[PDB]
Amino acid sequence: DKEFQVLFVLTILTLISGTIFYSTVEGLRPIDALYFSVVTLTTVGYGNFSPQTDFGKIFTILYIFIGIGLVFGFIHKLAVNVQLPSILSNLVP
Amino acid sequence: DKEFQVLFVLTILTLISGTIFYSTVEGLRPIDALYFSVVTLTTVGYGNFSPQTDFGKIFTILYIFIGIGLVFGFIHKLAVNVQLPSILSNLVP
Amino acid sequence: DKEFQVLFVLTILTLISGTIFYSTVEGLRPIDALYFSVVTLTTVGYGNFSPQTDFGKIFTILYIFIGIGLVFGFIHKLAVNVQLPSILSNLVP
Amino acid sequence: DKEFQVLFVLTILTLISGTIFYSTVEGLRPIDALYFSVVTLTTVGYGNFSPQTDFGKIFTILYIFIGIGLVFGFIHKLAVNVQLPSILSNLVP
Ligand SMILES: [K+]
Ligand SMILES: [K+]
Ligand SMILES: [K+]
Ligand SMILES: [K+]
Ligand SMILES: [K+]
Repeated sequence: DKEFQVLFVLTILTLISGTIFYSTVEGLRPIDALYFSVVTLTTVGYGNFSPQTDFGKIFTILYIFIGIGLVFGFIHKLAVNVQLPSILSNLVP
Repeated sequence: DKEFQVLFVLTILTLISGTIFYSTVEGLRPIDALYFSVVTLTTVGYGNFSPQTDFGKIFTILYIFIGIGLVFGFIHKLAVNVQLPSILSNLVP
Repeated sequence: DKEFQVLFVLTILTLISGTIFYSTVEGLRPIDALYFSVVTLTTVGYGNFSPQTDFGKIFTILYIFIGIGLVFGFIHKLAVNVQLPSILSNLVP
Repeated sequence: DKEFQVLFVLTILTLISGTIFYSTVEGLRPIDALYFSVVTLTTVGYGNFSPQTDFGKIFTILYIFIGIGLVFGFIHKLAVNVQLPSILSNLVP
């Protein structure tokens, strides 16, 4: 419980940072910077944008190595400690 | 057995939702909306399309966090509890 | 040992199938069809091509669910049962 | 500790190799070759570039199978043995 809360806050902050950077350095709209941050950390990849500035490319490299771990951690616990029980409870005859 | 069935149905529903949304909000053909939903949740990424509407971008963000977990769960059990035995049985001298 | 060999052959066959399909249905060169098959199953994603035919889009969907599992299995054992020992042996004072 | 150091050096070398290849064979700038190497091994995918030469496509295929394992290994230990403790220490009442 408190674990998922911590991972949630950590993820929120990680995304906020991405939103602020890509909207300031790469000139994206707040919503687009968020989207790029999300698809990047989850490794989906954005097909409509790639960092154009060397500053953006360097940041993304570091942003990736530092973000993917905690992002998938959240996704992990989000599924295991939240998504799993809900479906099991719905099954119970 | 019953586990893979549950994960299969859950995945089917998850994809159906994606197909309906992207074909209604993003104006994709049913088959293309399905494809985008699949390549997104499996993190492959679609190189020929990205949500153009802010509504589409927001949904995708949430769709990703909620879908990736169960999708890879299915892929996991699909491989372990289905793909693995089949190949082992084929090996048996 | 024999495990990595099995996973290797399985992966080879999986890629061969992809190479033959994408070069026949999507009209790609043999090398490009292979590349697309590789970047898709490893979830990297191809930024220069997406299936144009409905036949190609349907196949890719199934190809993804069936391929990712064994591909990452190979990558897993390739790293653990092959890449890991080699680096450890190189460390030994 | 010494484990993360080994995985770090291994990753650095893996990326250096990618940077040198893509800047020599694919004619990318050093920073862009590095970026492509990073987004590829982490499976994010690059939406602004794909190998144009058959030499580049073949190398990438092998580069992927050999790199993803150690890259995610680093990301794994980077998160578990470095990122995890730091956040836990920050929590302690
Ligand atoms: K990707
Ligand atoms: K892509
Ligand atoms: K991926
Ligand atoms: K991608
Ligand atoms: K493109």
